[PDB]
Amino acid sequence: RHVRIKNWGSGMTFQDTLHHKAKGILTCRSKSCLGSIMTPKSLTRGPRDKPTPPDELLPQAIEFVNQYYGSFKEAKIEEHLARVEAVTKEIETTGTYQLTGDELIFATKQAWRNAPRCIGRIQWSNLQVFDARSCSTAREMFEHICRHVRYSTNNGNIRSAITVFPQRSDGKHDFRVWNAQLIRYAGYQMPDGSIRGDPANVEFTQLCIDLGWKPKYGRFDVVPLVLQANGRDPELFEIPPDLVLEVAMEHPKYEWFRELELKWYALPAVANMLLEVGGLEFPGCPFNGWYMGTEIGVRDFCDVQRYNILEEVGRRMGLETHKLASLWKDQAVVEINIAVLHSFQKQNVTIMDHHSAAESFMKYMQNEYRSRGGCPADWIWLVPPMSGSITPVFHQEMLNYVLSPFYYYQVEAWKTHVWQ
Amino acid sequence: RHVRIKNWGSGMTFQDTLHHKAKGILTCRSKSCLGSIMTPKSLTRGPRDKPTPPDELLPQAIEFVNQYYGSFKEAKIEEHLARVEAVTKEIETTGTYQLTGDELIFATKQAWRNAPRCIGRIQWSNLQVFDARSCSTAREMFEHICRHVRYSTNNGNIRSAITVFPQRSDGKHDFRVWNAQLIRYAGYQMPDGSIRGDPANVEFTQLCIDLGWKPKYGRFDVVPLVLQANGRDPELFEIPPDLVLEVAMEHPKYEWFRELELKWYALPAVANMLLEVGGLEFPGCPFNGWYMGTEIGVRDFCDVQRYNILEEVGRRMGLETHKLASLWKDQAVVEINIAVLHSFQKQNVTIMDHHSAAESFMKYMQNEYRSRGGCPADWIWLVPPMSGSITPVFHQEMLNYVLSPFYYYQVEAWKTHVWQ
Ligand code: HEM
Ligand code: HEM
Ligand SMILES: C[C@H](O)[C@H](O)[C@H]1CNc2nc(N)[nH]c(=O)c2N1
Ligand SMILES: C[C@H](O)[C@H](O)[C@H]1CNc2nc(N)[nH]c(=O)c2N1
Ligand SMILES: NC(=[NH2+])NCCC[C@H](N)C(=O)O
Ligand SMILES: NC(=[NH2+])NCCC[C@H](N)C(=O)O
Ligand SMILES: [Zn+2]
Repeated sequence: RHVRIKNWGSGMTFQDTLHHKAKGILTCRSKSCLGSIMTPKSLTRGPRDKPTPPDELLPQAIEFVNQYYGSFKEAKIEEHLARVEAVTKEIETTGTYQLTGDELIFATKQAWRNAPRCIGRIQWSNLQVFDARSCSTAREMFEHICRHVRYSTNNGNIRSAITVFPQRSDGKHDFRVWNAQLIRYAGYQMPDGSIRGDPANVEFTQLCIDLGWKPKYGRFDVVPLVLQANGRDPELFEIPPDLVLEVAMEHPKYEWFRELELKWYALPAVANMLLEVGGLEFPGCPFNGWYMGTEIGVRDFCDVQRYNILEEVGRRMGLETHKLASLWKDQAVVEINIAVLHSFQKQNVTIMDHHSAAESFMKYMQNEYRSRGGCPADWIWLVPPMSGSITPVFHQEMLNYVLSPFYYYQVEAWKTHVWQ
Repeated sequence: RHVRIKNWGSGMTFQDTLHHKAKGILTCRSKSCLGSIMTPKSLTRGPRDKPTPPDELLPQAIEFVNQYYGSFKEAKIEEHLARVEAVTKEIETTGTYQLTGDELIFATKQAWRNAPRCIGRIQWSNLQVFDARSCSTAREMFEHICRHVRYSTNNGNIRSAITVFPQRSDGKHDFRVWNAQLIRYAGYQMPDGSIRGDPANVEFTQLCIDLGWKPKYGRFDVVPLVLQANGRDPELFEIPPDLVLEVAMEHPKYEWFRELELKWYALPAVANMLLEVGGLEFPGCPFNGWYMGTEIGVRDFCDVQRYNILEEVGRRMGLETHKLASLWKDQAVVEINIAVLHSFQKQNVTIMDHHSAAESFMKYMQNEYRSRGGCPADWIWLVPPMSGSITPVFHQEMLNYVLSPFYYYQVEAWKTHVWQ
């Protein structure tokens, strides 16, 4: 079946066939399309109370092994059979199986390549995998994480990496990081009702306070690492401030921008997602890349539910903040995003503008169809939050579907935890 | 059954129940979502060569009548019941029916209310209907269209209106305007490969030329109205220039913008669409509203597949047109959109900025849920192509579905029509 995909900007046409190997878990039906649901149950992998029944695990395990060995330009016929045989045994004798070191590396990279919402996928093959499946205590998790942070930060020359903690066995012995990101700022609900800091982390900040963390009521306070070792209650750890690289915001023209006293961290490390590989689940697998300007400038800074600094900037710029039609909102957002890119560049830290990112993704998408004839793509997430149609991804028709390996969301640990 | 959708910017939630009455025709499967396809077959409504079977039409006819009488605040028990039998009898005898003049008024306004891609639906219950089902000749159609244009243009103060041509019967006697829009610039393919004018009209203009139209090889050449009556062959008609209101483009601060010598028509009138009312189809039904700034500024002017003035303006502003990270494209887009709004305000022509548009639609969507417990919406088309996340529609989760009445696309006439 050849579902024809077309790019109305360049006339480029694609034939998607890969969508057949997809897992039919999406909620979209013939009567209604719900592609705009942010965090659907379909892309979520809930917690369990008992291991995956060997009956549904086996076919998935083999399916993965086939894909792994099939990825080789060569033909390893023997090793392939030996492994598929070895795994089948392990599942029938232990109820689960372990991935080899190389299979894990292929798994993580392939899952990235399968992330329909990631726009930096042109780098899918360039990832540093840290094996921490041997981990056993929260204290060790902290050390593994600091290793990751020290690496990926790399004195400003950010580089992608991922740390894989021991897979899910019972579902009662989960190894996971509660924090949405390794590095994130605190959010505090102030007495006057307003929120000081990042609104997105108000709830998680409370959890940190309940666990003992002392609030500092600042706008950019780095939240402590809330780590969980095999089902045990989580323990707090403070990322040494030396490892947290930040960039102070400033404009190449508006010297008053410094007055806003803004800043942001350099490392975007999502930490609460789950890696699914041939039936196995890794609830603890923090990964990172480098930032795309708009993520901070448009979203983190101008969302009403985030720092919301838009009006303050429009006023400082002396724009008509009352006449909407003045397009004051659009100028402000642009100057803010310039401040971001500028600041990261003046401080020798890796950042990527949304134009360069988009053009690189087109190159990537093309490679996908030429190689494996398919590319899972969520238009709603790939198109930048500012100047949408000015980028080629806006003009690209795309199919969104779930494959395997894959990075699923999770129900934030605390909401389902069984405290002791 | 309730499907919950939330707006992450305001926190507000809605419970959609209206999606149950949707016609299951969307191509989104459980395995893959194709909501990013521009003009899918599901939203298209092809040609016929055999009338709609009365067997098949009766349900749809009754359904509309009930929906019609259901709109009234009172109760018209008597007239309702009478109309139901009158229609049943009429379809039984003739094999089709004729909606009353007032029903046509309701249908057009309702189909607008049911257009999931229109962001200006807040104006739904405000439309001027021109009943032209009595029409019989191409010449007549032209006379009707000229009425619509004069009425809607209203010397600057734009007004919404729709002109309904005779309903399809055999499917061999269609009455329709082949033009994508009433007023639209031509596009020529110059001898050096390049394109002069609007690229999106190359094929259409070529047709006009084939039909004896003299290419004026200019940039903003208003292409002739290609009308079709009773399924005959189309006849050319040049819309009287005095009726075509244009707006000269100029910036409030950039004196040199005038030198760009740009302009655009004030009347956005989609002609090539099909209105479906209770099983009946009208291949001819031009409609219009007023422009939203971004349609001209972001799309028509900046698209690579359109006028593509982006680089010219950038160089004109003296921006680093070679360093993407300078965000010159974004600054250029903003000023171009500021020029569009300014030009219209100056010439006293009606236009709406995407910010006022989105905030008005936010109110419309809330009312729809209060009213019918639903509001079909295509996120991908509703979020402005500029500063997406700065508008509330960006943060609004939504369901997209086909109701009735509705405005469907069609297969471009020349692409199917059999020439006499
Ligand atoms: C090379 C740098 C990278 C860039 C520039 C990039 C950029 C992006 C962007 C712009 C998003 C949207 C996030 C949001 O709007 O909240 C995204 C999402 C995502 N990316 Fe990447 N990415 C990079 C690296 C990675 C890596 C290394 C992985 C995984 C191994 C990855 C996995 C994903 C996933 C799964 C999402 C979805 C996050 C969510 O749903 O909240 N990305 N990426
Ligand atoms: C009050 C003024 C109106 C505004 C501000 C408005 C605005 C819009 C916008 C921005 C679009 C997208 C245009 C594009 O990207 O091609 C649109 C689409 C649409 N509007 Fe409205 N609209 C208005 C009136 C109308 C009227 C009067 C009708 C019908 C009677 C209507 C029916 C639709 C439909 C069917 C679409 C889809 C067009 C397509 O798919 O090509 N709109 N409208
Ligand atoms: C409602 C809608 O799904 C939601 O606002 C989405 C839109 N697109 C997005 N795209 C990205 N990259 N990130 C987001 O958080 C969102 N939010
Ligand atoms: C590929 C994608 O569907 C296409 O570029 C869409 C995106 N959103 C749009 N939205 C509007 N209003 N109009 C368009 O023409 C488009 N183009
Ligand atoms: N490029 C990335 N790795 N992005 C990961 C998500 C970062 C998130 N959007 C933030 O603003 O903090
Ligand atoms: N506001 C409207 N009625 N828009 C209808 C579509 C007009 C089309 N987007 C154009 O730029 O020509
Ligand atoms: Zn869908």
